Amino acid sequence: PLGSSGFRKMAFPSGKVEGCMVQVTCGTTTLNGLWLDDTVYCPRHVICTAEDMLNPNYEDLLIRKSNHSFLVQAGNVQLRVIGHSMQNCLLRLKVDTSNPKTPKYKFVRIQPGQTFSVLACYNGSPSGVYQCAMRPNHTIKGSFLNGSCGSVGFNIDYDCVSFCYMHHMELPTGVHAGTDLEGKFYGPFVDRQTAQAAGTDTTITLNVLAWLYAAVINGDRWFLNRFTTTLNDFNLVAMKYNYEPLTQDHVDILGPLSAQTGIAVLDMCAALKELLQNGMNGRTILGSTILEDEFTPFDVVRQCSGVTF
Amino acid sequence: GSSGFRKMAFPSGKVEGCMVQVTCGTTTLNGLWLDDTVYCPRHVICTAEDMLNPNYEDLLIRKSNHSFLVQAGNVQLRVIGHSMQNCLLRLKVDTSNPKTPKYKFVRIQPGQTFSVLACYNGSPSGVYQCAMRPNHTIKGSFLNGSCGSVGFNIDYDCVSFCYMHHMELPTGVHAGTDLEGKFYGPFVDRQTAQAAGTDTTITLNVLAWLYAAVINGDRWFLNRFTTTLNDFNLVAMKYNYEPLTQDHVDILGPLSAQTGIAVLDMCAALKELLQNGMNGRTILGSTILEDEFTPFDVVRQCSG
Ligand SMILES: */C(=C\C(=O)OCC)[C@H](C[C@@H]1CCNC1=O)NC(=O)[C@H](CC(C)C)NC(=O)[C@@H](NC(=O)[C@H](C)NC(=O)c1cc(C)on1)C(C)C
Ligand SMILES: */C(=C\C(=O)OCC)[C@H](C[C@@H]1CCNC1=O)NC(=O)[C@H](CC(C)C)NC(=O)[C@@H](NC(=O)[C@H](C)NC(=O)c1cc(C)on1)C(C)C
Repeated sequence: PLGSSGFRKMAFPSGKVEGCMVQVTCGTTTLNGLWLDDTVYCPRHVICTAEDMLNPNYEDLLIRKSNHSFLVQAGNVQLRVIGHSMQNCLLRLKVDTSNPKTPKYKFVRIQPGQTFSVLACYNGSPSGVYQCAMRPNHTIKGSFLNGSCGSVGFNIDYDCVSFCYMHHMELPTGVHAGTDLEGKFYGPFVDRQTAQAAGTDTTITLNVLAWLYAAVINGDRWFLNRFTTTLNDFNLVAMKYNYEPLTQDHVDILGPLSAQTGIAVLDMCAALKELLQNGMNGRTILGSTILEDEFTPFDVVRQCSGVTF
Repeated sequence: GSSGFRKMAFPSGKVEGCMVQVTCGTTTLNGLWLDDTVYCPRHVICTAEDMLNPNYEDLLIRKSNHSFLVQAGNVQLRVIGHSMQNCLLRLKVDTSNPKTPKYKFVRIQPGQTFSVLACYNGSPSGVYQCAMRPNHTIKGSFLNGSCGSVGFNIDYDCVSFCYMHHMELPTGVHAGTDLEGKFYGPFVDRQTAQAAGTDTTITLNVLAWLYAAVINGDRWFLNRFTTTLNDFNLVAMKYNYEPLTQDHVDILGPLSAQTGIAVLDMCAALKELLQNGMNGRTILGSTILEDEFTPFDVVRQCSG
């Protein structure tokens, strides 16, 4: 139906979020802010200077700031800050103007394995959009340059924009860490430039299974077989390839796709099982040579059914 | 430090504000509303009996302005004029689109990349980045109901529209036109057996991608060898790779200067990768050589 091409890593239309991006400057430190109604949300380290990043005392640094300390700009117009407060690792700046482009929205905390669209921004101006998955080790493999902090991650659930991520930093392994819109970090990371490392990461088995279902839905079904497996037996095999242990909850999440295809989850696991033990023998799935793990069951239904927003 | 590397598309907001629904007879597809004009695939005027050998000249003359129903959300836009330009229809409406961004129509070259905003019934579904294949086809992800969807690039505040979706080839790839209605490739808008020319891997892009990996801190695939442009091509063509020209190398100049790796030396590395494979290793997380990133996309994502 979609073509013989292969699954495209599609991001949600970003228009509604672009309408919320602004630039926030505190002294010489400039980054991005999220403007919703009369509040601008941004990383608290915006109040930090060059040497204030090793181990900043945010509480004491903020005390020395007044509403006039923050320069907020939407396009070429200044947005007057009339109040400020810190919430975990975010700053909440009250402005005298409610964003006319505020979309229906909500803040949600994403869970490991789930995906979202990232709108990379610089100087309050959206530069690009791509799909990311919250890795099992609580980091995301994004693409960010200096000045990108404040950029946000989101999903669109029907007619509502669900914000789930705000960018704060990069780890030595070249991966990224951030918080939800309540300023709470995903993972054990802290917003300071100290020695911090992401734990060992694993392949999101739930997503790989969802991707195989997408392949079947698209007509790529050569890898399917006549057998089934137990969760226990599948996990013994999968964990050799550093795959996340599959749980009964993951099985259930795959329910809609299992129904659409009539293929029981454990039956698909048996297929995945053989793929890991015998490889693809040169063949491809959805035009791919490897097993994609950044497409959730929801992303599959979204792309295969043509859901609009 | 490393920036990371993703196949990112341009933000789609400026294009989302231009999408509308266009209906004629019982066929509904997407249209692009700019100022007081709506652009859409001319096959919207076809009936199930006109799919094989349609004469659009003859089909269109039998239409009037009221034969077209244009809708922006739940509001009807009155068509006050219509005309065909190559494979597109240009419908003049009685009201201007206030969301029209600064824009221009460009016909891109094979190998260049662009963002696609997949739409259905005039509503946005998703956005993704892709490359115009050397054979002019697009390896996209489209379901029926998606014609009228457009491809584009954004430079600052200006949207350069370069593609509008029209069809899918037997092989599963897609074909379309520029915003002047001229098809990319030897294709026509009718349901006849049509085949795309042989495709090739976009060599310039693979090289740009290797440079991306290097600026990002990965250098495992490099070697102490070098090669001539001619010797590289003799090997590359064996793997169905586009021949590399002196123009392509000059284009890689900036990336070459920034990394300290001579273009011909990078070609020597690519030469080794093609002949010996990746031995189970990965580059920028990929196990295959990626060709959907132009040299411009790399400098843009890796260095503003
Ligand atoms: C956003 C800041 C911004 O936009 O500021 C505008 C003035 C960045 C994003 C960063 C840019 C490069 N890619 C990105 O994603 N954040 C940022 O710079 C943070 C700010 C602090 C206050 C949280 N700093 C970092 O991300 C920093 N990371 C670290 O220091 C990290 C915790 N540790 C190590 O790198 C480390 C190495 C070793 C051997 O031990 N620890 C990087 C270096 C900038
Ligand atoms: C978009 C139109 C739309 O949205 O209409 C809604 C009412 C489609 C997009 C298409 C659907 C599936 N994937 C897609 O990308 N276009 C469209 O239907 C065209 C319309 C014609 C009038 C240009 N038709 C096709 O794309 C059609 N392709 C072909 O017929 C192809 C050129 N030839 C063959 O496939 C073939 C011919 C022979 C003898 O053997 N094979 C597809 C198949 C619908």
